[PDB]
Amino acid sequence: KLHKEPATLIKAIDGDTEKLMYKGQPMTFRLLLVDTPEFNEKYGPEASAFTKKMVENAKKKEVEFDKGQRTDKYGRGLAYIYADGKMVNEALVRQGLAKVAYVYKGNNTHEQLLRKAEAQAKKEKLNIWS
Ligand SMILES: Cc1cn([C@H]2C[C@H](OP(=O)(O)O)[C@@H](COP(=O)(O)O)O2)c(=O)[nH]c1=O
Ligand SMILES: [Ca+2]
Repeated sequence: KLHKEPATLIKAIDGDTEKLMYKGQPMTFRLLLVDTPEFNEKYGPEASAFTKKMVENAKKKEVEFDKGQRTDKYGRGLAYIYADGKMVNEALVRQGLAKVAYVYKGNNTHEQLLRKAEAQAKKEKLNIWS
C-alpha cells in the first residue's frame, strides 16, 4: 500500500509535469506510468490544459510515491498526483490524452488500473486513439 502526501500548487507545466511545493521544496513532478504529447504535438495543448485545470481547480492536492525510485535522473519527483481524490495520471489516460508509458517493475503499483483506463479510451477512439 502506498500513501498520499500533501503538496501545494506552484504552477502548471504541461500534460505530465507539474510544479508543486513538497516539504518546503519547489519540485517538478513527473507523472508515473504515463506519457502526454509534448506541448507542440497533437493533443499537447489539450493534455496541458486538462492537467493544469484538474490540479488548480482541486481543493486538495496530494502526491503518492511508488515503491521504487522517487526521482528520475533530472531530479523530477516521480509520483501519482491526486486532485480531490481523483488520480490525474488515470484521468489523462481515460480521456485519451496520455498513453500508458515508462512502465518499470520498481514503480508500477497502478499499472493495471491505468491499463484498464487506456483500454476504455481505445475502445472509445478518444484523442490519441481517434
Ligand atoms: C516517467 C518516467 C520518466 N523517466 C525519464 C525517462 C526519460 O529519460 P531519457 O530522456 O533520459 O531517456 C524521461 C522522459 O520524460 P519526459 O516524457 O518528460 O520527456 O524521463 C524516468 O526515468 N522514470 C519515469 O518513471
Ligand atoms: Ca511527455
